[PDB]
Amino acid sequence: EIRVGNRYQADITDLLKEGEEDGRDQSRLETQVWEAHNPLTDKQIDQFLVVARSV
Amino acid sequence: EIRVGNRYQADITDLLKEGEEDGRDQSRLETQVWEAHNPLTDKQIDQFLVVARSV
Repeated sequence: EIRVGNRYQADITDLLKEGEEDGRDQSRLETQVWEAHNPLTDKQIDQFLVVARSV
Repeated sequence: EIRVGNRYQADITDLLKEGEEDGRDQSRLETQVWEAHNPLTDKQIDQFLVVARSV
């Protein structure tokens, strides 16, 4: 059975004004581990992986 | 015994004039295999050698 009431539904978060800002610190939420747009080519990454393996 | 004569001594090569040039093609005489003034440091070369070994 699906229920209705304050103790079931979520309070809907109001859309921010064009002047209002969400106030969310992105470093507290994530930390990047691989950028997808690199100066490197597939070959070079592949090559590096071989090297990382050899070491 | 040490000998004297045309068949023993070398013909002495005359000193070149300030205008004269020796005319010697250096590529026919040598080909370089390691420059001693590199943008690299001992550490990096050492490191590369380890890598060359691992591969």
